[PDB]
Amino acid sequence: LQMIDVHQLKKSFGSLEVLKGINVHIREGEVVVVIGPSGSGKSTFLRCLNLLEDFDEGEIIIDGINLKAKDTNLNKVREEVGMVFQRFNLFPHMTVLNNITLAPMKVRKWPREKAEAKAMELLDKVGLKDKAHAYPDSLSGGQAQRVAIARALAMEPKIMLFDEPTSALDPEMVGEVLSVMKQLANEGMTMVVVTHEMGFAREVGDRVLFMDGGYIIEEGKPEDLFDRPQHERTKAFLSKVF
Amino acid sequence: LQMIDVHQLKKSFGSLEVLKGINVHIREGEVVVVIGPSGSGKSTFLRCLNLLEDFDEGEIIIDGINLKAKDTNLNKVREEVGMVFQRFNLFPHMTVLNNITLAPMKVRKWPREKAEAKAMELLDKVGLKDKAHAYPDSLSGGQAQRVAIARALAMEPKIMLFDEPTSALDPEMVGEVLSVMKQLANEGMTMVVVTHEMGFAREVGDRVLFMDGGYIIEEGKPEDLFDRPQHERTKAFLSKVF
Ligand SMILES: Nc1ncnc2c1ncn2[C@@H]1O[C@H](COP(=O)(O)OP(=O)(O)NP(=O)(O)O)[C@@H](O)[C@H]1O
Ligand SMILES: Nc1ncnc2c1ncn2[C@@H]1O[C@H](COP(=O)(O)OP(=O)(O)NP(=O)(O)O)[C@@H](O)[C@H]1O
Ligand SMILES: [Mg+2]
Ligand SMILES: [Mg+2]
Repeated sequence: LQMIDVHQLKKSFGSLEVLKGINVHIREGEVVVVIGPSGSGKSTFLRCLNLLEDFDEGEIIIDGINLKAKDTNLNKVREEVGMVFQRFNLFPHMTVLNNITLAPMKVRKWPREKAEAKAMELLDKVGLKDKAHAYPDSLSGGQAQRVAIARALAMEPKIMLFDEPTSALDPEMVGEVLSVMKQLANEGMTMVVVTHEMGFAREVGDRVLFMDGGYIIEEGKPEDLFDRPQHERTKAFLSKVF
Repeated sequence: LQMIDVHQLKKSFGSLEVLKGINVHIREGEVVVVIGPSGSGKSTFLRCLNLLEDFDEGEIIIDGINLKAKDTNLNKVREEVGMVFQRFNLFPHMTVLNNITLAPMKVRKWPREKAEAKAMELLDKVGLKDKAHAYPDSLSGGQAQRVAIARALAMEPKIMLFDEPTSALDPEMVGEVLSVMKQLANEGMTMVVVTHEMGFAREVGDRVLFMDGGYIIEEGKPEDLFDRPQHERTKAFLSKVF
């Protein structure tokens, strides 16, 4: 019933315990925003959610399937969780269209015509249908990140992870990437977004999770955490950024 | 006697002819710079060399292998031709190190220990040994492009293709990238470089090809084509990049 469930998740990289046991339970259709200083383990957490990194202690069950359960097919899981990174979301050697159908064809064995019918719909939905036969290098940062999203949505995931999707964009390119995301939030997509775009969080986020030094130090509805933070660390952090 | 041999090379997309027949003969250890306005067919040309695109008429023989030859094995030409793009040169879900070892292991079938060796070297060779375990999102454009080179070098290519490797970099970061390319040239690497960074060409380019609308309008040593261009078009292009 809970789309994403994490119990005392712990993760260490050598002599450094990056995650020190965190608890996260995200309901289906819930949009969760994660914030916090560099090195607080935000990326590591996301990488564990879509089986890109392995964890030490605690357990992660997404959509009711324990990632450590002996039977569970780790690929069905990966297939249902999509991810958009800060950069490097596309293959520069193929067209926008081909970037999008690559996985649906290889992983889902969809015939080309089917994959493309689906790819063009998505592309048309982020306003870049006319970029189908272009290469990534010809796209602005704003168009590329939209293509990146369309590409992840092509696998029709149940979950969508975003690791600083607009962070590396020129300020004017931010808006277009954020509106596509809010629409995703509007259609009930379960979402976890690592971002420091306040506006997006206030208007679309259900909860904000403040991470600092391996722990989720505070959480709450966006309004409450931003305007009336209860923990001294949240305050210090907030005052230093945005 | 010939690393790259291209004859009457013609490429068309639908009813539009992008490469109207070009002839290029590059010898091992040579460095050719390609310049020209948007749509000249520069990228299409590089892609034809790296088996990333197929072609209509004419012929192409890499390191003595005719790509249209029924016999000859293409995918061994692929391993021999490296290529750095303007952007998206890295996998975001992987560590730098892993970005570099991936292909060697997967393609050449190298053992992990071996691959990771070749990787750490190329890394230190580009000034990024301390970042072998970091993720791409943490690299600056310049660092990212350098890792990109290491990643293509790991495969031990006989040829290196560059498509505007510094075009999307802030001015401060172009320098560090051109440098790695300069070294590669001095080490006798057959190179084809699409770049509007005129200095680099004059500094290590044996020849410069000015491309305009499907044809190679003019060419010659850097100093010549740049200081005294014979064609009105070359003269006109250079003026806008003055
Ligand atoms: N192989 C590794 N993978 C991920 N993290 C690592 C690794 N090795 C060391 N670390 C450390 O793990 C800690 C947390 O990393 P991370 O999850 O990327 O923090 P972060 O919040 O995403 N940083 P930023 O992305 O700058 O906010 C950092 O100190 C990393 O240096
Ligand atoms: N499917 C396709 N793949 C690649 N190119 C295509 C395709 N369809 C049409 N084209 C056209 O191929 C022509 C040449 O492109 P290209 O080789 O990238 O020129 P260019 O010099 O690299 N452009 P720029 O990189 O802006 O200088 C362009 O007009 C493209 O629109
Ligand atoms: Mg991060
Ligand atoms: Mg190009």
